[PDB]
Amino acid sequence: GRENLYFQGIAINPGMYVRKKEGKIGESYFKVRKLGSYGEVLLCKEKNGHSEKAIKVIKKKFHEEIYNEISLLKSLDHPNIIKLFDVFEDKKYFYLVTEFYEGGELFEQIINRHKFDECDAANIMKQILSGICYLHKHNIVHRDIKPENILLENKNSLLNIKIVDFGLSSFFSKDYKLRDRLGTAYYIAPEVLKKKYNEKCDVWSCGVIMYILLCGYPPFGGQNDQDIIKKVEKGKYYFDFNDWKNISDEAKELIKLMLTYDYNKRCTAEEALNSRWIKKYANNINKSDQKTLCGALSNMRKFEGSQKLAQAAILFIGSKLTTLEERKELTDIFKKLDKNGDGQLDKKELIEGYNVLRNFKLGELKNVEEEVDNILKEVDFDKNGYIEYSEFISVCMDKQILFSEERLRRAFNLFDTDKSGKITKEELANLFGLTSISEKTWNDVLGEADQNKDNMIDFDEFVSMMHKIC
Ligand SMILES: Nc1ncnc2c1ncn2[C@@H]1O[C@H](COP(=O)(O)OP(=O)(O)NP(=O)(O)O)[C@@H](O)[C@H]1O
Ligand SMILES: [Ca+2]
Ligand SMILES: [Ca+2]
Ligand SMILES: [Ca+2]
Ligand SMILES: [Ca+2]
Ligand SMILES: [Ca+2]
Ligand SMILES: [Ca+2]
Ligand SMILES: [Mg+2]
Repeated sequence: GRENLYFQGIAINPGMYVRKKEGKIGESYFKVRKLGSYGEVLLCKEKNGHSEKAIKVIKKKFHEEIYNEISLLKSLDHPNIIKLFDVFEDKKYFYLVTEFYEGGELFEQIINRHKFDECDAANIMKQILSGICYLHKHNIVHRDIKPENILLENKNSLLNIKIVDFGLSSFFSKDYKLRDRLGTAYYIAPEVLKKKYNEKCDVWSCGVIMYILLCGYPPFGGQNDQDIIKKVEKGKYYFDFNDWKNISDEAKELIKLMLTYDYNKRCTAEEALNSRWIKKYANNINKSDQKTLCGALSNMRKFEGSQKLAQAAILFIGSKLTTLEERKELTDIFKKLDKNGDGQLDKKELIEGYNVLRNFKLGELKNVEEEVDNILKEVDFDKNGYIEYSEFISVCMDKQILFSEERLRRAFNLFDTDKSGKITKEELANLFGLTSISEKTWNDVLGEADQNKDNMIDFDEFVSMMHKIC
């Protein structure tokens, strides 16, 4: 795919919409309640719009560790991974504005229901492994995968769960081994205790989770870190006959793979996702999904972002302003189209999605491969050759939902950093993280919008531009 390595033009990703806010946090949000706990996590409400956010309040050298977490979080775009919105800073604290999940921790579900049948466990595991697969492909290792760091989007529902808490996470290279001893005793991979490892430590932590879901207790037990660590180091675990006699061979086989002591021979997250057990509980597009599939793929097929200001706006609204409920059905379609569960849609996956849709509805022979190549030119905001979650939401949701006055005003205000009421060439270049943009790039924005010929874009002009795209 060397075509995606050259002559790409301006790339846009959701990380670019996270700005370090110089304003006082208390002027944008108010406290609702304390969610927990380093510092505190608070449920807060936006003074404008009254949307709810989980604000992680981190107490203040160590600013290196916080800036790394911020850079990791900024890059995350996946249905089963926490979304970061904004960052504030004051004298004693850093504030991380994240998406609030009301269903509580997976751990609490474990307390309440003791163990899960295989259907529920597989549903939980496919989501964790999808998140982890996506992390590892984006050169991120989580290092604290455990049920306390998995949250439920909705109360008592396992439909969509979220990986949170990237405080121990790191970027990783294939060319260097990781060395810091970090984790939680039940879940920590033996090679992490030996202080020499790679991303395979997360797979092991997932193998510990799966084991727990299926029987209610950890494979390397004990009641203090010291005892647990001793058992983890040794690496031996057992499927107690009475507790496991009615659990399928496939489940036990996946666990064995995920808990393979040698980390080079341990399966990848991708391989775990391709196991018989995970495949057995597959949730793919069927006739029930035809209406949302049709709306989604019809919108995608028709998508034009026009010039760079409009494209920037669209990805902003889609990636940061749409609610979990608004996204519910599209999130469900995204996951179903994502056959390999890596959290990206590839060309082979989109072709298959369109073929499945055409088969539900028989006309002229279409060249579906060429149609998808063309769709990718328009919808791939970050120019990486794949469709990520937020790109998908942004091009598949109705413009009627995205382009509310309130959302257009929010988009305008994010671009207009000096609050001058006009967006300049330089403000657009700053949004995209570039020293400057070409005269042609800005002139393409202007031609479609600048009604008063001042080489800048005001809110009225912005709104008219955006509605002309509808
Ligand atoms: N986005 C969120 N939505 C809902 N609750 C959250 C969210 N983020 C964190 N919490 C809760 O706040 C508490 C976290 O404190 P703790 O259990 O020590 O982990 P931590 O590493 O200190 N930070 P974290 O797990 O990210 O909050 C837990 O109850 C979390 O479930
Ligand atoms: Ca190219
Ligand atoms: Ca935590
Ligand atoms: Ca995929
Ligand atoms: Ca992309
Ligand atoms: Ca301005
Ligand atoms: Ca103007
Ligand atoms: Mg933590």
